[PDB]
Amino acid sequence: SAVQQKLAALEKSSGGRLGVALIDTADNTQVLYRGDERFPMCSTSKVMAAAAVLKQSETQKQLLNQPVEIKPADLVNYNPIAEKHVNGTMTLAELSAAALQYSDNTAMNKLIAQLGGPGGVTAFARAIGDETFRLDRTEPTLNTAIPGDPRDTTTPRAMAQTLRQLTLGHALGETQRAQLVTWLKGNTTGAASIRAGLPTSWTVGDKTGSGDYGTTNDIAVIWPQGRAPLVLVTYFTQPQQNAESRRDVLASAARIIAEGL
Ligand SMILES: *[B@@]1([O])O[C][C]([C][O])O1
Repeated sequence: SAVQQKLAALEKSSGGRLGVALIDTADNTQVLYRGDERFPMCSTSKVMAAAAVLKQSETQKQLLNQPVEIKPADLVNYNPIAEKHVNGTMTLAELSAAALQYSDNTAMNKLIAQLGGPGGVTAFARAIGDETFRLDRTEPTLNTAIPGDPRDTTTPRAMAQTLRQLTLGHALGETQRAQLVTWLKGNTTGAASIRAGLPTSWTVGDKTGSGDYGTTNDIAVIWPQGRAPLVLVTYFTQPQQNAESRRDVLASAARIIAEGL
């Protein structure tokens, strides 16, 4: 298709490896580019950890208000929100918001701990029918993004389907789903990624990811004004370990997808 030729050209121009999955919920049609190749998730994995905690809260009704102590030892490499609460507490709701909206790595590690380790995050993925997602490590080492390493990867197709289920489907309870959507819509890190390739009138909720090997990711739910929502996953990684982030590639892929409808 025209869109796949343009995505392939974008990829060729970029020097890296691009993975795209679009789901149009209007007719359940899919557009895939390297849709079944594995990519390092980096912080896009935080959506799964937050959703897993939300699932727990369907039975433990007060779970999200549980306070969790932030100690100096908990701080890792990127903790914009947790740093503000060292020697204090944050609720699991505040940690979920911080992980999603600021990509806080300490918050992610607390969510992983709440789930019993990376295996508990992966278990949630399996429980909602995602056989591809795997979380193997905690922050910050899950971002090493080593070529060929299957740890902490998923495929664009799998992540698109899972994000659809979590946000637009009913993998979560009604209140939990709405909370996740609210959190994603309030993301603060996504202005230069998928959002930048789309009409300004469209509502977007997204989660970015960045890691070594210039890994630059964004996963989004998109609500166009007067039109069925779309799920768009854009993963990008590069051959040099110290490569710079390329958020412009994700914006461009989004623009190409948006043009083609
Ligand atoms: B994710 O990818 O978003 C930011 C942090 C940086 O360690 O991880």
